[PDB]
Order: sequence, then C-alpha cells, then structure tokens
Amino acid sequence: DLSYKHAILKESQYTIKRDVGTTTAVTPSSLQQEITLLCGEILYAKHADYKYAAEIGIQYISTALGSERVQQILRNSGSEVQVVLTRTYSQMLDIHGVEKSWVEEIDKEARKTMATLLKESSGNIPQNQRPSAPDTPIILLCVGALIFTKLASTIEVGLETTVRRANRVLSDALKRYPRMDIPKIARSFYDLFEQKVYHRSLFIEYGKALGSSSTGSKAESLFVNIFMQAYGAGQTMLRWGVIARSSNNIMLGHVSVQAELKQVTEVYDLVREMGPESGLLHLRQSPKAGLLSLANCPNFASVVLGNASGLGIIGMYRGRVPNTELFSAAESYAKSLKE
Amino acid sequence: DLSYKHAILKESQYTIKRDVGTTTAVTPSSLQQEITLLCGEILYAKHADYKYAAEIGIQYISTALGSERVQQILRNSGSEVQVVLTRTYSQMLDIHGVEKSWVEEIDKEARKTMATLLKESSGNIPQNQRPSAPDTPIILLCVGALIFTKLASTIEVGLETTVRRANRVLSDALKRYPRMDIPKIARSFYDLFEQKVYHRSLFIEYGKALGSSSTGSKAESLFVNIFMQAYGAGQTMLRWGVIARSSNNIMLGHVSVQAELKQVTEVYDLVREMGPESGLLHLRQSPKAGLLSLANCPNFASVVLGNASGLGIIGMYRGRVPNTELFSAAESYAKSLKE
RNA sequence: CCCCCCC
RNA sequence: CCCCCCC
RNA sequence: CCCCCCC
Repeated sequence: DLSYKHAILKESQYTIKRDVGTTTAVTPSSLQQEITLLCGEILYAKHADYKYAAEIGIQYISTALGSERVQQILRNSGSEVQVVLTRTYSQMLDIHGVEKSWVEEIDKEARKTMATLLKESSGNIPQNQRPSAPDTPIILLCVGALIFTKLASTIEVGLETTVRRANRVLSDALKRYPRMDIPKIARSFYDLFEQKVYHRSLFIEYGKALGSSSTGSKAESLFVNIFMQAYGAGQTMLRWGVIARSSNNIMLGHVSVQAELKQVTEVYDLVREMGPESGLLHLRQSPKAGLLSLANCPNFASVVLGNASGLGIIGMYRGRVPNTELFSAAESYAKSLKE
Repeated sequence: DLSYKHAILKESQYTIKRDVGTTTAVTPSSLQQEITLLCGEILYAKHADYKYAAEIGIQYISTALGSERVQQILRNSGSEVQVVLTRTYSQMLDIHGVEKSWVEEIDKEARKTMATLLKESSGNIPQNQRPSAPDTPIILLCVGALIFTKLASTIEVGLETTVRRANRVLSDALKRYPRMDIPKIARSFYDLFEQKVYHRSLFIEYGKALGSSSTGSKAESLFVNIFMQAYGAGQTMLRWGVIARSSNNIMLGHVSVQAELKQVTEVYDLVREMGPESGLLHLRQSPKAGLLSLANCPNFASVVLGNASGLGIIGMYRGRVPNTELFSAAESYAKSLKE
C-alpha cells in the first residue's frame, strides 16, 4: 500500500498553484555590500523591535544566490510569489514588505551605539567588532539555522534550544557583539519560517549552494554544520529505529514487532526510494511527509522508544508510547545492555 | 480466471454514460476569498441545519482546483454532470443546488454569534478565531476526510468514529471554534458522498493536488494525513493477509490454506497489476472493486481473521469467519506467539 | 454480491 | 492526521 | 557547528 500511495502522489500530471496574488522581496547581488551593513547593525546594538531580522537574512541569501535564481527557486517550490526587487534611497534600503521606519530605527540605533562605544572607549575597535564585518549576515543566518533545526518542534522548545545552543555554537560572535539578542532574532526567524513557507526552500537552497562551495569562512562552515544538523528533522523515529536495530534489542523479536516488521521495512524502502530529498520533507513541510510515519506500527514504535529510553537517548522526547509493556521491557533490556 | 475477468473489465472499447440530464455546482477560484468566509461561518456558530456543509467544502475544493479542472475531473469519472458556475448577489453566494435561505441563515447565525461574543467579551478576538480564517475550509474538509475514511463502513460506525477521532485530531480547531458540531457536519459529508458519487473523485483529486504541493499549512498536512489513512479502505482483508504472512502463522501451512494459496496469490498479483489506483477502488465505489475480494478463499480468510484476533488487531471487525476451527486454532497460535 | 477494527 | 530529545 | 597530540 505505501508504495502505491507514493506512486499516486509522485505521478501527478497537474501542478498546484498557490500564493497567486502575493509578492515577496529580494535584494540583488549589487546591494550585497549594503545588506551586509544592515545584517550587522542588527547584531551589535540593542533594538526594541527585532521584527524583520529574518527578512534581512533572507535578503542576504537573495544577494548571494541572485535575484533571478531566487525567483526560480520560489517558482519551483510550488509557490507563485512574484519577486519584488530592492531599491536604495537617501544611503539605505527600501525592502518590499519591510517598513522603512524599521530600517531607519535599526540604522540609527546602531549608529548611536557605535558613537557611544567610540566616545567613551579608547577608540580601538577591531575589524571584527564593526557592523560592516562581512560575516555578520552569516552570523544572523546562524541563529536562523539554529531555529531552522527546530521547525518540527514547538515554538517554546525551539526558542529555548536556540538560545541554549547559541551561547556555545555562537560564542565567538557573542564575544564580538556583546549585545545581540538571540531570543528575539530566533523569534523573528521562526515567524518568517511559519508565515512564508517558500523561504524554507530558499534557505535550503542557500544551504546547498554554500555546502557545494569550494571555499568558505568559518561562519559559513558553521552555518553548513547546523544546516546539516537539521537534516533528519521530523523523522527521529526512523533514526531511533535503526538505532534499535543496531542495538540488537531482544524485544524486536517479539511476536507483534515481527508482525509489523514487514510494513516497517516498507517505510524504510520508501525512504530509500525518495532518496536524498527525503530528509528535507518535514523541514520543507512537504505535504508528502507523513508517508514516512511509523505511527501505523504501534508496537514497533513502543519498542523503539523503549530502547531509546534505556540507552538514555530519549531525553525528553514527547512522542507517545502505545504499548507500555513493550516500552518497559525494551527499556529494561536496553539499560541492562548499557550497564 | 481472475486475470481474465480483469482483462475483460479493463479492455472495454465503450464508455458508460450516466447522470446525463443532471447538473452540479462549482465555484470559480475568483470566489475563494468569499467561500472561505462561508466555510468558516459554519464552524464557530451553532446552526440548526448543517445540511449543505459538505457542498460548501466541495465548493472550496472547486475554487482550489479551478472550475475547468473540476469539470474535467467530473467528466473523466464516468459521470456526464454539467457543471454550473457560482454567482454572487447582494455580498453572498448563490450556489447551485444550495438554497439561498440556507446561506443567509448560516451567515446571519455567524454574525449574531460574533456580535454576542464581541459585545460581552473584552474584544480581543485573535486572528485564528474569526470566520475569515484561511484554514477554516480545510478544517471543514478535515471532518470530511475523517468521514471519508469510513465510506466502506456503515453510517453509524462512521459517525461515531468521526466524532471520536475528531476530538483528538481536530483538537486545535475545536479550541479555536468551541461550537463546531462534528456530528452534523460529518452527517452532511456522508450524505454528499453517498448521493453524489463523482464528488468522491473530486475529493480524491483534491487530495492528490494537495499532497503533490510543494508547501502547505498544518491544516493541509493534516488533511493529507487523514486522506492517506483512507487509502486501503474496503480491503482490510488483504492488509490482514500480508500481516498473517508476516506473522508466520503455522495454520497458514494447513492443507486447505495451502490449497487456496494459489488463487490468493492471484488476487495479490491483480492488486499489483492495477497498481497505485487499486487502493482507491472501494473509496470511489469503482464497480471493478470486488475483483480483490478474498471471499472465495474461506479457509484463508478464516486463518487471517484468527491471526488478527490473536494479535488483537481484529478489534471489533464484523467480517464472517467461515471455518471456525481454523479461526480458533489461528487465534490460539497468534496469542501464543504474542505472549 | 461486496464491505465491515484501530490510527 | 503528522511532528515532538540531544549535538 | 567543526577542529585541536607527536613526526
């Protein structure tokens, strides 16, 4: 059945159309040196409103890939959003859907903070501490990638995890910019990813275009590391299933587990059939996701969760254990094997 | 014989003609923003009559796919129903076959409820609690998809299951709209699916056009999840047969089971021959369904039902057990293997 | 005739 | 319906 | 995020 369902979904002669009357903003590569400034003036000043930081990160992505490539990416993502270009005025940027009041506020706040830290201090600002640093857009996109790995999770868990992991992953940027509010920027990125779902596809295309590069700075290598940490998002049950098989859990040989193993292997075969893009299904909110669910094998899922709980892997996972006796037996065996 | 029967049914040079003098209603995409309102004014008010909620969900489907694509879908489903377009009047909708009194009643009831909940309360209605929310048509179609998975079952079982599953599947919508009557909407959808059988084909085409989409909201992902839960409808005996084979039931090696295994494998080969569209045969009430029946293998069916009963899968399945001795032996072995 | 559980 | 830990 | 010794 599962192969037939995927065959129906894949073999479609008709293309969906959505967001027909909508538009979005991009910034041409000719403005990259400008957007960098903006992407850094968000980082070293303490701003009251961090509402469009995610849009500025996506603007930098658009400068990197190019306006035409970004339009093509949005078009092949199933969304008929018409790209609107970015202009300059007196210079500053007039990004579509980003209020000019916001851009002026961010610029003025950063200029005032820079003046205050230059007047009082000894005037020895290093090359990495200024807003026009060239890795500041990647530093913002690193907060974006941290909150990207938690798009399958909830908002509160995502924000808490983003802040906790960014105090260590982004320690160097925090030292360079003492006053960068990872919570508010992470909230902005979560809002962008939820509202504009095609920007998930744009962000993934940037991740690919960055990982495929021949050279990169440490910021881009960090961004790619986090982006790849997001790969199996929304499918931790499959990873824990292969973990359970590697652990040689005895309760995998139970009668009901052996009964469901056929369709479990069917799900894994479907994973292989989709191939490399299967991992990005839940990150993209591809409607085709959910063909990879193991919820139709309650006993296998309970055994997998029990094995994870025994090994300590389960952590604070919020999934359901359908069959509690199998869960407890598997947990006991996994603890025994671990000890 | 079974391959020959399918060859006769498939190799037909003549097309059937039905519903020749009949007509049905569609709504053009230009009215989607309007139909959404209607599809949500059914959800947050307590209506005396929920008679045409299913037709309003199908109207939203018609806006999504388009009027011309919907006409083509109805034509290729074997039904010569002439599509009638939807108009507006003073604005509200005049849907063909939907009485204007009903639309006026629903709109007035929703407006009165909104006025009552705005006058008494503190006036802090969130963006998701209002009728013009853009996921309300998908919320109605989710009740429709829940009752869709029970079209092979009976009406009472379908309604009971729809309400039971919708208290959990649709918990968030229920929180957003405290007064949405899943029983009456489910009854309306069951009535639509029984009366207009071509709307099963339309609803399946919407499911495909939604699953094939590159992006979607959580409502559309939920709808696709339920729609795929409906895939093997009307053929639980085949699923339980492959379950029995996976369980390695000893009574499958009995003399009579081994006698019938040849034509059983013939049925499964026919399943593979039809391919992806085989699962939707009973959902569509395709007359070609019934070639997949295992009723001509009473001993295999009894063994399969016994295995299911032993594993606890049988639940409250109402199929017949032809050979009770095989059923009991298979149930005993399945319980023994499970323990 | 067929279908019939749970998710 | 699905998802849900850590890195 | 990754890396981190010796030759």
